[PDB]
Amino acid sequence: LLPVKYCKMRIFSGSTAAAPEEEPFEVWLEQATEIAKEWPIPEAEKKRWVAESLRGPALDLMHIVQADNPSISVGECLEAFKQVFGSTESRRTSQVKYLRTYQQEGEKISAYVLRLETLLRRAVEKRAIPRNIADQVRLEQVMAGANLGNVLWCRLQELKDQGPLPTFLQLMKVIREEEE
Amino acid sequence: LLPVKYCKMRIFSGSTAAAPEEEPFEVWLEQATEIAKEWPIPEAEKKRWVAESLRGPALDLMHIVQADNPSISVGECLEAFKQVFGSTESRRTSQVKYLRTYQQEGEKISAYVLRLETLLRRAVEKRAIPRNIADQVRLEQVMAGANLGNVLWCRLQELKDQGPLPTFLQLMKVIREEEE
Amino acid sequence: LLPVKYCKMRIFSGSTAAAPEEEPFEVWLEQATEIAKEWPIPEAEKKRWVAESLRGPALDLMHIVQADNPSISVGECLEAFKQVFGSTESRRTSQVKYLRTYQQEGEKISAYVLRLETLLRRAVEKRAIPRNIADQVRLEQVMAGANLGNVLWCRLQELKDQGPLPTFLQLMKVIREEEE
Repeated sequence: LLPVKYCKMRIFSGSTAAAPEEEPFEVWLEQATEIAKEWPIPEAEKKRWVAESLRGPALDLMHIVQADNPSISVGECLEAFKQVFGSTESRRTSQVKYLRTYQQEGEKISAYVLRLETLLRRAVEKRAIPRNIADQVRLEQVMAGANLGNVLWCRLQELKDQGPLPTFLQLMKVIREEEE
Repeated sequence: LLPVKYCKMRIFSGSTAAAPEEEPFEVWLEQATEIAKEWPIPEAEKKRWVAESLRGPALDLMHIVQADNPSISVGECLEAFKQVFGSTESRRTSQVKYLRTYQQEGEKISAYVLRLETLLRRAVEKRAIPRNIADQVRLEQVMAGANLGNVLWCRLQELKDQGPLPTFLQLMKVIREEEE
Repeated sequence: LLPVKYCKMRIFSGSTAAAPEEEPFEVWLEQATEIAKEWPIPEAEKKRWVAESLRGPALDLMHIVQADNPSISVGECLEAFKQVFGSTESRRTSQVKYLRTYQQEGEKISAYVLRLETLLRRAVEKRAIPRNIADQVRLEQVMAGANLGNVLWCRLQELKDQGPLPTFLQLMKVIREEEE
């Protein structure tokens, strides 16, 4: 009889021309694995609740996969989705895509350093960057790739020379304080 | 028979078109209160020595106030002067006139920060600014209101982060050392 | 029967229009004094080995000096060379030639500060600068005489206020780290 808290299913589609409602695949797989492993419901409704989150090309893959094997488990479907849509980067290509990444022509700089920190985690999980130098490659890649103002650059240059280097949180604090 | 030194009387007139010889009223009252309280001679001599420091519109007020009551004391005259010329500012208007005060189009920044400190003392005696944040509002109002850049901005922004904040004297030293 | 690693003789000529192969006189005298004092052979071999390092006007002086006194020692020849080519500076002129020395129109600033330290040593040898202020006159002459801006100016300005002043080596390290 009360109001009820609806909550939005995370939609995925796999098109490059993605709509604003649609996630990157790595986020969708974190939902689909919950439906696969954690929910208690039988496999026939797991399949449906996975399928009801898909749209466009990604839904076509679910149809292809199920039609080519009607006995398939949801776990084996998610292996097919990992194989088609999961990112195939190597140690070489993840270092390159990280180091190639500069501040975009429309970005404010505090968005750039936050965007950049996700690529560092991507590269560290590939073992393409050692954890013990992550701070160095943060400051260096920010200072290489950002459109820095002089008064920020002095404070970043000081911090690079300081001895103990910034956390990502402190680097964001310093950059945010110069966004004005 | 020796040389002799006449330390000059502080002249006041109350006109907006004040001549270079003429004090702000708040300074003249500090002289007139000396002649009122401290000097030993009778009220008739005090009246004349007060009047001899007044000129133009402020002298006209002394004539009005005396003519409407010849029995008046010099102390009671200075209450009339406080009422007509003494600064009428409220708590808000002292903060607003402080925060509105930017570096003038012909000022060097080393003059501006000293001009500005007098307005802070004005606002503190109104209890409009808490004494314990005076240093913050110095650095902030300097950095907001002055025409500085780059090399000086770095040292001031550094000092804002340094822990214990500058005295007015040290802030003046830093700004003067960049006037060159 | 083996390769031999012969090392080039330091040629000197004393012309203002010096060729790229030719040393300044102070470096040549440091070789000629070795041939005078340290080599074992007689004066008649010393004279020839000194003369074989000279060219043009400096060789003409060796001929003049020997012809006007064939009894002369190699040491007394080098006294004639010190008298004709050795620099005749004074406390006044060495301070001026140092403080007048700015960064050249084609120089990198890291080359300029190294050139500048040689002039400081020149001045200290004439007692024209006290050794205990050499650090101040480095930072001040760099900051006055270089072409500078932005992050390096801020770092140099900080270092002037830092307490213990830079060595020349550290001042070079700082300037080189901003040459990029």
